[PDB]
Amino acid sequence: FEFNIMVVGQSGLGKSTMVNTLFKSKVWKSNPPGTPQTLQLHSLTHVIEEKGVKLKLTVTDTPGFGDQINNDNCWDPILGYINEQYEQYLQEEILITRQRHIPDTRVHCCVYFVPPTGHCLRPLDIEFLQRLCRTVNVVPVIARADSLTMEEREAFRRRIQQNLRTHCIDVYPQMCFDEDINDKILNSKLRDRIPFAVVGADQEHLVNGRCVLGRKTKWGIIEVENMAHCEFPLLRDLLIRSHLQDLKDITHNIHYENYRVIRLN
Ligand SMILES: Nc1nc2c(ncn2[C@@H]2O[C@H](COP(=O)(O)OP(=O)(O)NP(=O)(O)O)[C@@H](O)[C@H]2O)c(=O)[nH]1
Ligand SMILES: [Mg+2]
Repeated sequence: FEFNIMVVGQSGLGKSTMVNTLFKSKVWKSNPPGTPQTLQLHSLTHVIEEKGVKLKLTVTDTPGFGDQINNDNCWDPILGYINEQYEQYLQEEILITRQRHIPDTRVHCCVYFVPPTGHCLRPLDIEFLQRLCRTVNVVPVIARADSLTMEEREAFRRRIQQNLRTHCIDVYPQMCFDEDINDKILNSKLRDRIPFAVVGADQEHLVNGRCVLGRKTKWGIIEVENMAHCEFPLLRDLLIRSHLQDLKDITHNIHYENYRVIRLN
């Protein structure tokens, strides 16, 4: 069961740390055993399993942008990767016809990391998000959210949500794809919290008898899978549990078909 994720965002926002956090989550039956500034695109693939649901999960890690003087076209490698997977899938459909034998490398969701400035969406992130949402599912997150208080996280989230409407950035789950009243009720709860205020952690700690992922500070451990500490469980549950199939369905029937229709002509 193939599912492909990609992390995107400014350098130094915890993207690579979040990749390891996803694979090391204590909700999987078992975790794979065993980073600095990312210099190349690289994908990790591991068969993970939650109670009943087995997954071949791929997470593509990307070099961060926004450090040079001029960041024009810093979206090309990432957009290039996304369209390459659509191209491979289309060429496989042309050649072998039956999807049973086509490995699905298409990016089913992009997790876009927003700097926890507490202000509003930066023009560079707006430009990147507008280009990304045209071709792939995008779930934005407030990165390294432990640097904001709970109240600051919420106010920043509300401003980002306003910015997304102003610049017409339709992030996942898009309201136009709510197929039912049940979908509207469930997806409105998710849209209320997006962007999730996430914290990443690749280290495990023993806290009150529990082996948990966390960031150890002078004041204690920030437990990244604890809803009282951050909203990583919301991102994790969305991607792997509740909306995995919907993300793949939109990728196949909306984004990939848009690529297939255009390129075939
Ligand atoms: N406070 C805090 N620090 C974090 C968090 N996640 C990662 N960090 C720290 O932030 C730094 C950068 O982490 P990293 O994952 O390498 O960021 P990156 O986005 O992968 N960088 P790049 O794009 O340049 O590879 C490290 O010191 C890491 O320990 C987080 O949720 N909170
Ligand atoms: Mg990195």
